[PDB]
Amino acid sequence: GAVDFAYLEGFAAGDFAVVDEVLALFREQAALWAPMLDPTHPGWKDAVHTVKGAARGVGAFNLGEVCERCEAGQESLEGVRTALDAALLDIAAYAHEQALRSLK
Repeated sequence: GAVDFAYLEGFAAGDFAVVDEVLALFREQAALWAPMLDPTHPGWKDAVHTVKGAARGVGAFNLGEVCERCEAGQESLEGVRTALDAALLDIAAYAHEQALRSLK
């Protein structure tokens, strides 16, 4: 589990409309900033900072840590990218599960 969905559900006070909103916002931020996670893109540092906060906002605590370590020179941008992949994997799957639940 990359994402602590209990954290996000608490942020939402258990309301799935708010969970759905926040997940969609995170995916939007990821789409904006992830292309900058490349040492040859001058956005990279701002991207790591922004991802770090978005991550901690939604319960992707491991991603947040990886970003903090990258800022400390202890992790690569590749490590941030693969942590971001795991958080997106989780988030997309949670959204899918909600849809499946509504169906069955």
